[PDB]
Amino acid sequence: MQIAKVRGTVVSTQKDPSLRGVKLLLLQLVDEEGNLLQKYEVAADNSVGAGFDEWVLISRGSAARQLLGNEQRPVDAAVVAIIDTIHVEDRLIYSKKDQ
Amino acid sequence: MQIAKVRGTVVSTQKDPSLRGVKLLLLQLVDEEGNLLQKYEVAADNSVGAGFDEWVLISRGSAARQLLGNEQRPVDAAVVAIIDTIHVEDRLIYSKKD
Amino acid sequence: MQIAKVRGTVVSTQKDPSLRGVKLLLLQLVDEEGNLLQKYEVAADNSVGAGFDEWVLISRGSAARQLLGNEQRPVDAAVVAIIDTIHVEDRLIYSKKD
Amino acid sequence: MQIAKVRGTVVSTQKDPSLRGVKLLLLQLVDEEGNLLQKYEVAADNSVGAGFDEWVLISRGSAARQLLGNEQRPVDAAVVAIIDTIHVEDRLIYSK
Amino acid sequence: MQIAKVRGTVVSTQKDPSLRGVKLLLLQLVDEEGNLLQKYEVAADNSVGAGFDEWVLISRGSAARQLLGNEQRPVDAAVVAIIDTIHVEDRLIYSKKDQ
Repeated sequence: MQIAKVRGTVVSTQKDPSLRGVKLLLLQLVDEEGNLLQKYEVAADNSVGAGFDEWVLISRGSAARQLLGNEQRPVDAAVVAIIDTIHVEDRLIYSKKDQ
Repeated sequence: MQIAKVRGTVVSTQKDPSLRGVKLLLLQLVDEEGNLLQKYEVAADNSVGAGFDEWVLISRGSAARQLLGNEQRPVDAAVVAIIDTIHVEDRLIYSKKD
Repeated sequence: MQIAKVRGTVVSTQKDPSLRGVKLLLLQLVDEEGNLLQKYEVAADNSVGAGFDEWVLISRGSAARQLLGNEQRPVDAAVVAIIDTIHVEDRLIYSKKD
Repeated sequence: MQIAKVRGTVVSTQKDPSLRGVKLLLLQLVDEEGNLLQKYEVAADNSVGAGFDEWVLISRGSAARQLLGNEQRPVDAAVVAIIDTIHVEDRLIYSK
Repeated sequence: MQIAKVRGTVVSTQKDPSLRGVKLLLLQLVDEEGNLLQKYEVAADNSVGAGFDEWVLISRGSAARQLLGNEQRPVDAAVVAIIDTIHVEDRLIYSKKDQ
């Protein structure tokens, strides 16, 4: 899974019927050291419910279809978790309460 | 999924019979601001009706086969949606209207 | 799917029994603007039978296994189409005729 | 599969229910000499139980769901092994 | 599929049971001309048994699970062929025979 930051939402009304109801989020990718990149993607978030500027984990490929309801939906990226902390050794790469 | 723009159309006559009557569009990926990137998919667009230079969403890999009728087709990219708006922190960065 | 150019054949005598009879082509990938890349893929072509220097559409991943006979073969790339023409808005970048 | 080093822990309290109790590790890929690269995966690690600095093998995509228990989990990276050695034959590029 | 060269063997004693008895090779990816890249990966080979310096074809993703007995194993890369030659127009750029 990749780490990304929730930046916003993508609204579509003309779309495949299997995507009806599916919330789509615009995410900004994070690199290994915790820097934001100028790379973005759109992921479904029908199961986790992440809010603005939270860090989340994205699962890509058929993994995204294991979330309930997604099995026969055409999603190749899904929000699977909201990150609270990323420990490195015993020092915090990331912490939600701070940022 | 990736935001893209319809930039072209590929015509083939000699092809797998599963692709008879499936329009083949060249979809070039865009950055967050709609600038074209050096990445593309030739992607199936059967059920949404993407036209010239609108923003669309593409799904890739086995997700492409989840669209109606694509189940047994050798497609690895599909247009799944036409974008109406994109907001970032509730500020509008894209609206199809304009 | 990606656009690519057939740039030769790969011959194997020692391979998994599943790949027996599967013709494998060395394909050079093509970018969005029609330029060849220094970047080569090996793809099954048991179905469309594409010739030397022809441009083709490649499907990757399990998509490649949807073609006749490929269902239980370890193929992750397959020729799905021979390209006659490619356009951009309304500009020829590739024509099999020309 | 890719060789990687365990570089961190990722902790989540809000997540898809199929991820409850799944250990999430930050894994940074390495080249053939063990130099860390600028690519990573957050990977599930319930099977193997790798510890910090250890070299591990990661399988990606639907392979990650083949570990017992991961079958219907939305995971696209998993630790499948801890590397002891890598023979470049009589020449040894790793030994743990 | 990718062209690679067998550069070594990966040995592991602590691993998922689904991987016991599975031979793992370290493979160096190659581009066109035959030039090794400084880009390596680890693939299963319990069905071809390629040796050192052999050029092989690698299948990735779920294709790798189509080999006999890889079906419920976490393998995303497998050796599927030993490449005899690579014929180009009327040239021919590789051949076991010579190397």
